[PDB]
Amino acid sequence: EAFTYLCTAPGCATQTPVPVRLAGVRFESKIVDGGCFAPWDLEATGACICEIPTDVSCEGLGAWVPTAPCARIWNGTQRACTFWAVNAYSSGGYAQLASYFNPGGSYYKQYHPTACEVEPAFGHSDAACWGFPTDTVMSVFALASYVQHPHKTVRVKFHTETRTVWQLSVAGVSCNVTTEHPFCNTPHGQLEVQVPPDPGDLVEYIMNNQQSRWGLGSPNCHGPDWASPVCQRHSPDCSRLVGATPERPRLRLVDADDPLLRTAPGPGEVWVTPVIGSQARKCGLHIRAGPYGHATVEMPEWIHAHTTSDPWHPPGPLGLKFKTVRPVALPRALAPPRNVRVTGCYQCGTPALVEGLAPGGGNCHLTVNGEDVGAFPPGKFVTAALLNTPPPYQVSCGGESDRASARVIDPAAQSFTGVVYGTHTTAVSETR
Amino acid sequence: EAFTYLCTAPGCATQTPVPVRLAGVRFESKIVDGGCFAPWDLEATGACICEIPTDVSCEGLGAWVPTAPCARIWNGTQRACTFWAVNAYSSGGYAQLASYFNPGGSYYKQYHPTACEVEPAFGHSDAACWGFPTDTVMSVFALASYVQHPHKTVRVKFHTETRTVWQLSVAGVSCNVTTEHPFCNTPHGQLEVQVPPDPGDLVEYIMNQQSRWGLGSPNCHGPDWASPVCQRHSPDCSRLVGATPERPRLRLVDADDPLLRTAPGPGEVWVTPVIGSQARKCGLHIRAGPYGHATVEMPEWIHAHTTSDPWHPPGPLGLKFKTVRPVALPRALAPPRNVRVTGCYQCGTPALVEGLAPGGGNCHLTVNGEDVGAFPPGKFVTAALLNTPPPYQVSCGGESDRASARVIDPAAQSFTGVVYGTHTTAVSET
Amino acid sequence: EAFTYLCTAPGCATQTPVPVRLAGVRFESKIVDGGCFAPWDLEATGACICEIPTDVSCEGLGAWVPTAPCARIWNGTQRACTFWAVNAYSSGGYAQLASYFNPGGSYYKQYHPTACEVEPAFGHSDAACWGFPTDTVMSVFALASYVQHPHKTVRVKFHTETRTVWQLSVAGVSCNVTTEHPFCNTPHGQLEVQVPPDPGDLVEYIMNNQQSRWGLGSPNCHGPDWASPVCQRHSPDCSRLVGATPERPRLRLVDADDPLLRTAPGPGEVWVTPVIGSQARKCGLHIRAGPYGHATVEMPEWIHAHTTSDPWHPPGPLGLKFKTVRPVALPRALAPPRNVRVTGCYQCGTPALVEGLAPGGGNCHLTVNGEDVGAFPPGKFVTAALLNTPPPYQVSCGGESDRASARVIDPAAQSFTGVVYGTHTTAVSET
Ligand SMILES: *[C@@H]1O[C@H](CO)[C@@H](O)[C@H](O)[C@H]1NC(C)=O
Ligand SMILES: *[C@@H]1O[C@H](CO)[C@@H](O)[C@H](O)[C@H]1NC(C)=O
Ligand SMILES: *[C@@H]1O[C@H](CO)[C@@H](O)[C@H](O)[C@H]1NC(C)=O
Ligand SMILES: *[C@@H]1O[C@H](CO)[C@@H](O)[C@H](O)[C@H]1NC(C)=O
Ligand SMILES: [Ca+2]
Ligand code: NA
Ligand code: NA
Repeated sequence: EAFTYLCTAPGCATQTPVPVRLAGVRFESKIVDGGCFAPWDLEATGACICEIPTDVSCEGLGAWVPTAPCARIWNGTQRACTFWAVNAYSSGGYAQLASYFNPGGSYYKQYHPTACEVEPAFGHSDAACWGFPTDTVMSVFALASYVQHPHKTVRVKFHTETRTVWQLSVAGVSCNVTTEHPFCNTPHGQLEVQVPPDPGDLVEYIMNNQQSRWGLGSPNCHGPDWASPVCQRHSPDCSRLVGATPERPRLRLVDADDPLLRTAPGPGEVWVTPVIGSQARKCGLHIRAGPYGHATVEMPEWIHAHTTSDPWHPPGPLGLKFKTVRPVALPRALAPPRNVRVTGCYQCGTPALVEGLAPGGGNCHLTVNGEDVGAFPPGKFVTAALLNTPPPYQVSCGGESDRASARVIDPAAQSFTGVVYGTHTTAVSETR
Repeated sequence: EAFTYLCTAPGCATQTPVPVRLAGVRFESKIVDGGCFAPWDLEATGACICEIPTDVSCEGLGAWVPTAPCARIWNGTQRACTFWAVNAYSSGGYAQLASYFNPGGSYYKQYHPTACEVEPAFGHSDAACWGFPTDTVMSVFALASYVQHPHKTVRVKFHTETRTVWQLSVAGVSCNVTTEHPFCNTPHGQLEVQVPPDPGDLVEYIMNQQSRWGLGSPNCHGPDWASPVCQRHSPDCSRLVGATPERPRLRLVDADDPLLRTAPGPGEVWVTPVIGSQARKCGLHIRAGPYGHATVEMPEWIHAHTTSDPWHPPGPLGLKFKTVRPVALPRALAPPRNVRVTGCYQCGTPALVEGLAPGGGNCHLTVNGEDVGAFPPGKFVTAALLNTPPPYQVSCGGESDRASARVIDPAAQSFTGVVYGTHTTAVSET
Repeated sequence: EAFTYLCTAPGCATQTPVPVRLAGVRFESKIVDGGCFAPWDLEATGACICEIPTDVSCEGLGAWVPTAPCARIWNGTQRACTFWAVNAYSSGGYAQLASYFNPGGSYYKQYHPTACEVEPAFGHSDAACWGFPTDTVMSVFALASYVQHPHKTVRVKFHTETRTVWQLSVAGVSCNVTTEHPFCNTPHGQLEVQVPPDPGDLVEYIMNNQQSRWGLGSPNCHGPDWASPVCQRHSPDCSRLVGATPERPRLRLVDADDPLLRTAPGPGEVWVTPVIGSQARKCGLHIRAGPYGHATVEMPEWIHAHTTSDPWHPPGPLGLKFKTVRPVALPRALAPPRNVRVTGCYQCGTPALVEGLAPGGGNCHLTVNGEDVGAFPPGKFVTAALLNTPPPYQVSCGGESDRASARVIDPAAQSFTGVVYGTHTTAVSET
């Protein structure tokens, strides 16, 4: 019986009674792939127009609205757009008189269709539009949505049931120690390694060549990591949005001298202010937007400060308990298992069902694509295992492998299982 | 000293030096009862009406609006309803002219009160209503709320401080090993069981009665995002608490409006009149954006996102056989005196347990059979997470006594430290 | 070898083979300082006015609106205010006729600027305003926001990687056992303590003098602790708000006989009702507000029922394993480490980078302001450590200490790192 402490740093080693060297530190986990995450990025554009446009769209407003921002914002999430008539046509035109701008602008929309809201804004300052001989004309357009910038999108994998792996060389023999498997064979005995507890759940931020950054925790959306993209926009299949979503932005036409400008817009609020033109029949637009969560996320900067290059592990040391004890040699079945069926999902957080027939002549130390799922006595077995690998599944008892039958879906498919995505439609018929 | 690995599957057994059989696998935990959970289920109804109704309510609109959906939706959470006047009376009537439909409809509501919003919709297509000889009349009603379907409601218990229980039989003698209690007695020695770590928190989804299991908090940011736990929370299965969606945004959208090229957002309800096959009648097409961008199918979600049993690591267990025998310590068997229990049970906040431990040794205290620790004779005080409701039977290992209790249930705890409902205030004249 | 169970209560002790006494129970953790937390406290005020005021502000409405509530609510978070004209001037006045109250009140605002919304309310009952000789005049003002009451604000520290510390006295010799360090040296040989698992994450609620209250968990915002201020208003620097925020309150003028009053207002909704006056040209106002989360949080009461005076620990007992085995004597470097640099943050949840040069003579059992960060062989070292102490950092191998160079920020600074706070402004120029 002997005892020694082994430090956890590279190069750490003990020589007596048996040479033990710390080869490295890694980890095991049950992966939960969340798909794509990004910040809620409110973006706004518009124009102050000394005219009553007949086509309220990016192409129809091309003479005033910035081209690239309009197209990008138009394609965003929870789009909101308003067209305000500040001073309409006094005579002539085509559905451009003040009478066509009723609340909601249904009269204008009849002749000039648009996906945007149309509202009267008579009474608001028209000072920004000048240089007209008789009839002063003015309108304001505002457009805002939650835009998905590719550089701000991150792939996130949650690591559950985390086990720190202390890679040891015990008298030249490889031994990977964890809280689950803390024993190593020594030349004529056994080494039991006392290890610190596991670090709990980890967050793997995958940047895109491909690089992984690490968070320690769930994460905690109520602490210093509140601005994590995990706390924001969630797309399980990196295409469709699910769960918590901000409301459509609230667009407001605010005059330059309005006392409201002494305060800041709230989250999702967009305040637009016409700017007096230096040129005749032209005007600028000042836009004030309240970002979601009260701040704009800077992706490379957030990742650099809120993550580490490697997963965290406790400082140690490890307690090396050397014993003269030798484990009892048990006979094991080396033949492959038969009629193995795998059902459920992988990298999803819900254990998959693994069932089959273990062969005779000992316990089958079952592996599913090399993943340890436990040992089973001969005959029928059933287990619930958290799988990290996709199908097809190669099943073995430690010897030759066989192909299992599988009905296993991916994490993105699991995220959409048990739900009917999109618009729910219903019809109310006329009475008989 | 001897060592052997014991697998964790049914039928697993070792024979030397003393036989150890894996009898079963269960778990211990500190229960946190969350009450009732359900998805945020947006439901909408309405009618296209070739008339200007004077009573905007389920009964008042009975001739057009479907009866059962109206009554159910009207009683829902965060109800929203709008009555649009598309084409009003040209003459006569009673507060039915276009002039009564000012924005917000205050003039109409003065003579025809309603809990619904009233708005003008002049300029919208009235083509759906035909067959009028001199005065075409049209109105549209839309009603939406977050409805509670009983089949979608689940009872949820969170399991904290989870301890996997490896039920062993050591030469016929029952031994329940956990990370807290890993020692067993063997005929002539002691068995120390090396066990894997505990699985962390569990989620128990209670159907109807059947229990289904989730592993985790749950994680509302991953594949289990649509869990009812991530949605509507009712601690007492009656009153709603916490995060709630806004009232639905109802919009009258004409069949040819370019807005129909896009999908409604979460909580948005777009209604479109459908031309009648009969004179002075019309239909209504409803497009609703569900909360979270998808409609939850309860039996289907539960089947794919839960297991029949709680998860446990694959093992094996490390059986360390020792010739060591534990030192016999004196135990007090008399019941504890003047025991007081204060706080809550199945709530997540440890309850205060205080009393007097009797003489003759340490009192291995149990509260309704739950182990709360051992105490030396005299005054004791402990903070224990209780899983059982009052009354509390207290024992030191022998006879039991009735403790005095001021313990509330999880639903009562959820409403403790808060004043529920509408906050009313009066501003008096100077 | 010998074995005995040791209970975890005060007064617990074992006599044989070596006397062991339970001296106390404490804990170690990696602190995550969240800053300030408070409930979302919706507060509303207003007035029923038998006049058409020309200044819609707290001072301008001083003759009708309660002074202290107006000033407090005006300075609140996500402020909303509406001025409704129920019955305007029939003649005369200054931008007070019905024609100035178009939807949105732009005509009125042109002459009478206000940060509040202005809306017509003609058609609503004006019965509350009576005793006018010829021209009946009536308006209604409502104001609401999320107010920060100092007594409702709590400082919160999240405790991660929690380790219960069982303080023992092994024959008068102090030994602090944890799941990380369960061994005690004895003259016989060694005492190995079998301990229960750690309790998981803790929540430390700091009141005010200064008192700490304890929660067990993350917390769970979906269970009985749903009303925790942690689940509500978050201010990392106890000044600026971040994350999830309710919408601006939805103010509505609701007549006394409106069927809407048979239902309760939703969260963030404020319904105002004029009350018929006993005095001529005067009226009262009844306010119905739907609190955030469907209930108003009572801070001392919530804390008393949802927290404990001390952090929770399992009941035990501890398994005392007495061995004749003596640990192997390893050489330790006692000289201070050289060129130590510390980069990152402390009490933030992100491990800081610690790098330097370990001296000769054995392994350097490195401490950063007394915090154990591991042992390193002589030479260059690099480690990722969760730090609980602020800079400056005193570094030691177990002997004399040296001053490390540091670029370490506080938890409030970390919360604002990687973000640009406030209003995002953009200008669209003329072509
Ligand atoms: C907007 O979306 C449409 C349809 O997917 C696509 O054709 C167009 O190129 C997109 N524009 C931009 C700027 O992304
Ligand atoms: C330890 O882990 C390494 C890396 O995964 C592997 O190559 C080695 O075979 C493992 N050793 C044992 C004994 O399993
Ligand atoms: C082990 O657990 C079972 C089931 O609860 C019980 O019947 C048995 O008595 C327990 N054994 C011991 C030694 O406590
Ligand atoms: C145990 O902890 C106490 C309190 O922090 C301390 O005074 C004592 O020195 C510690 N004992 C050892 C052996 O570190
Ligand atoms: Ca008047
Ligand atoms: Na004009
Ligand atoms: Na008509």
